[PDB]
Amino acid sequence: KTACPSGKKAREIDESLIFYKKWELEACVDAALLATQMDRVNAIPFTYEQLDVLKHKLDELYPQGYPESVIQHLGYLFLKMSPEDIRKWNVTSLETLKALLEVNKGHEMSPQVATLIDRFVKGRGQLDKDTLDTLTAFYPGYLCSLSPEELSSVPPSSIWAVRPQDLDTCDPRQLDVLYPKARLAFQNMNGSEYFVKIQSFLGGAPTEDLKALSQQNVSMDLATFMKLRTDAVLPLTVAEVQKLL
Ligand SMILES: *[C@@H]1O[C@H](CO)[C@@H](O)[C@H](O)[C@H]1NC(C)=O
Repeated sequence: KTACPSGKKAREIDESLIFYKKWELEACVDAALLATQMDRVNAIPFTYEQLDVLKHKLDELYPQGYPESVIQHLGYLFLKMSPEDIRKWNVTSLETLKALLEVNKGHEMSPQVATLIDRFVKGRGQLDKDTLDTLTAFYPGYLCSLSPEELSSVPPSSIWAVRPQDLDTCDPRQLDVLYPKARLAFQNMNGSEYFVKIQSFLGGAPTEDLKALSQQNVSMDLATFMKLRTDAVLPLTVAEVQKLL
């Protein structure tokens, strides 16, 4: 059954291929043709095994990792992707990254997705704001999942993207690294514009900065009061504490 049956030699990727058997797709469908017209696959209602064949073709064609040409239109092939394979990928455009993450909506960060992001960010060089926006959209609890030392490398610019709900899972050792960045990030912003944004990062704020906030008529919430460093609220006086209330 090596040869493709006469007449079934597919010149184009189309809906006819759903009728084909596993070996027929392995015989008839050329890999080079599939790679070019990979944008059609998500349209065609293929079966489980049929996709495995299409996936196998790409490995044969691209032993050294797929190009971004193909990656963009992977779709539900991404689900059947090996972790080592993704390490080869050189993804750059964020529109690529969105499409991949949109196949695993709702679910937890799969091994594949985890390996994709680490490779993505290495390629960029730094964790961008635009990067964070997309990551936090699909996976809110990302920043807290990063190890404290990795957060040190994170530029102050990216803190714009972070939201109050994103830091819920963060332990205080992470907030100690994020606070000075947030402080550098939200600079030149006088008044309540300072306060409203820093609310969250106060969880890792020294005592010297708490005395500064007291005298600027902030009127801090009492919910925020509770989420402060126990060690770094000892030098601060009750007089100073009263000015935050
Ligand atoms: C990624 O880029 C490196 C350096 O240009 C190259 O050696 C490698 O083959 C690329 N990986 C891909 C796109 O398969």
